[PDB]
Amino acid sequence: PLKVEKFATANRGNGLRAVTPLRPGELLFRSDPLAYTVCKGSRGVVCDRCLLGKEKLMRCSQCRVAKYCSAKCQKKAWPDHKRECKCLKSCKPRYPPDSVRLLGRVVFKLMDGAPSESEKLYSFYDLESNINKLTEDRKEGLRQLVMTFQHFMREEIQDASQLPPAFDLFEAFAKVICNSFTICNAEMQEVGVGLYPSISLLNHSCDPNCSIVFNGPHLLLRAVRDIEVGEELTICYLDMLMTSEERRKQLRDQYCFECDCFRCQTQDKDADMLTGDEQVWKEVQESLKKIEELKAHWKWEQVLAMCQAIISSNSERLPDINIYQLKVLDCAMDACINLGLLEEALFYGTRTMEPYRIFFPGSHPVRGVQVMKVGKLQLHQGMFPQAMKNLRLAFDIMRVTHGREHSLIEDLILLLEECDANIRAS
Ligand SMILES: O=C(Nc1ccccc1)OC[C@H](CN1CCCCC1)OC(=O)Nc1ccccc1
Ligand SMILES: C[S@@+](CC[C@H](N)C(=O)[O-])C[C@H]1O[C@@H](n2cnc3c(N)ncnc32)[C@H](O)[C@@H]1O
Ligand SMILES: [Zn+2]
Ligand SMILES: [Zn+2]
Ligand SMILES: [Zn+2]
Repeated sequence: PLKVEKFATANRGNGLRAVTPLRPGELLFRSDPLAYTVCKGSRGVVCDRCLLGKEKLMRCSQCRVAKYCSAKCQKKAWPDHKRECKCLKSCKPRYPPDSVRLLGRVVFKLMDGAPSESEKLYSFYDLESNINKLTEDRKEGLRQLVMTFQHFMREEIQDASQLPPAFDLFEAFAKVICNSFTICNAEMQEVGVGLYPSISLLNHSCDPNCSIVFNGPHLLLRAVRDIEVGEELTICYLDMLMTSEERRKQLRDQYCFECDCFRCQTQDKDADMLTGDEQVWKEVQESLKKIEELKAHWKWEQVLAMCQAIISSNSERLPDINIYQLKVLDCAMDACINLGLLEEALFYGTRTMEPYRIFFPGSHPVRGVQVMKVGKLQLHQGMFPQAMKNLRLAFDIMRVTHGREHSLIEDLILLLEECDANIRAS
């Protein structure tokens, strides 16, 4: 018996609503992807199957593009990699955009695979394409993706008989644009992209009542507020550290809608997000383009050097609640963690704590993980009472956002048991 059901909304297409009253932390749906792939920057850094980094990955001998953490993942990935391997090999120096590799896997799954549990509530066939709202600029880009797909896939797909019935590649890429999910690892680093068609029933809110979290490629959907029978379920499609004008642009460009929520009507939090000298934060926003590019490719030493030049600039500095300053602090913390610079990581991480409390209200998995990183940093440096407070705070958030079905709770319970034994050892 499901706790959620598809319905037709008044003005935003299909959606999902509660069948029964829901409480914070309640598991609503869980799903493997219909199709997924590793992202550009993480290719060769994380396992194509389980999306975990190992220090040394094994490559597929035939294409030498797919890489794996273990014989177990390489062998289990083979049915879903079989046909793309052909194409990646044939096009050896060329690597396709992520969306093209993704759609390749969609087609092979729908052609060769049994009906997917991911499509239980709503199928790839059903997905919104927004084709009557696409701008001419967007259509041109989709036509290029179609031609890229035809080129990449030519070893395996030559005619329409190798696509699902009446499959239209232009429409399929239109669906991919507004229905792709960014898969994050346990540390909330972007590592993959996937389609989860039942989860695509959820409409957007800038102040949502549900949240998704990833455990490898597996997706958990949880309530993060009380929800009444019949109430629409929403998730936030967007990074929380964005102004209403930034959200407007992305929701128009990627999802073809105008957001009517209270936060957009009132520019909620915009003023605080943009405090400090605007010439300084325009420069930092510009620099973040390279910093985030370096981060997506796991280039931690280069990330840290660019962030230090901002955080400890000789020139004017920004308040930590400024969102571009805050993003730099977060990138610097993660770089220090992965570089083993744990004292410097704690300094940057502690500074993000109050801004994260403000900008991630209620129960948000990004804040839960950030607090857990800070508590873990405090535990490794012997600050047991403060670590214990932050690890317990992380648990209060992540019991709602992650839940017992997510492996990171088990890891957090271990830090709580450990840190607690130390306080009681006095
Ligand atoms: O601890 C976690 N994850 C994790 C941690 C917190 C929240 C959410 C997730 O996994 C192990 C992974 C191993 N990592 C070591 C660096 C090189 C790459 C592999 O990173 C870490 O030790 N982190 C870490 C260490 C100290 C303080 C805070 C975080
Ligand atoms: C992931 S799908 C959500 C389900 C979609 N309504 C459907 O019928 O399949 C994303 C699309 O839903 C619509 N949508 C999502 N949130 C919306 C919102 N808050 N207001 C208006 N339309 C929204 C837009 O068409 C968007 O491109
Ligand atoms: Zn693996
Ligand atoms: Zn291969
Ligand atoms: Zn909004």
